[PDB]
Amino acid sequence: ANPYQRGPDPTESLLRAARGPFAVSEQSVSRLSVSGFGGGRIYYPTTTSQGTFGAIAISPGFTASWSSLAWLGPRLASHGFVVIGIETNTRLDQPDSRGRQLLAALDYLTQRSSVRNRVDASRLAVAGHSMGGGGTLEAAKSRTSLKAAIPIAPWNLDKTWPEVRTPTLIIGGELDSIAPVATHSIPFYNSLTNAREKAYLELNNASHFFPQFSNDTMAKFMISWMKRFIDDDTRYDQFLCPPPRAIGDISDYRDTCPHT
Repeated sequence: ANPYQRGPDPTESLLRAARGPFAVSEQSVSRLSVSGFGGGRIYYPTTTSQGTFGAIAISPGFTASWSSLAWLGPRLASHGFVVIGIETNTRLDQPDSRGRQLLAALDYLTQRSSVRNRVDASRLAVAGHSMGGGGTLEAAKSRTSLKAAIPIAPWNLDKTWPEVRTPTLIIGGELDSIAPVATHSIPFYNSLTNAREKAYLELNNASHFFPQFSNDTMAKFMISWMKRFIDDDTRYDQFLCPPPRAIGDISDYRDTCPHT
């Protein structure tokens, strides 16, 4: 009934496994071959029989390469998404620049890439770590048609985001000293007054570098948010609403349930 629904009815175990239910193919994008971002890598479900998929562009942080987040490529793509993980024009690009580069990557993916026919160009998303998470907010501010945004330990000197309409999940690290949640993540979250839905997931005792290593709780919520909002897949609301208890590896969760 939902034309964008993909994959089996979900469970906690399905979300916590190293791969979701789709085999993944990959394609390198050389820096020599694109303008407006530094190239990167595309990850996509090999099969086309279940339809096209939504897509997400993902940015690393200041000083970092895509390899700092590369485990996300196959893991997210294997749940039924096309992922373009970017290298930035230089390692020292600022958040606003990273936002423009995320949009340039989505435009390349849908307009020119050799996997464009696999992507539903109407169902796009952004995510990123640190300044890449700041850039995730910038991209959502510039492109209100984006269906999901996931800033991860985001860093940005711009603290307010009233233009953002996209459903936004901010994932923070409780003990982050580089982008402290009290001055980055939480102010961003409170400022998302026009986001259609939003959530804040705070990982107990986590440092700034929690995303550089496979993290099942992080992946569970990122995948659920992507499913719910990129695919309109209401089956994944079970993991989001009511909100999870702040226990174990979750030190805080803030929500806008119900997701109408």
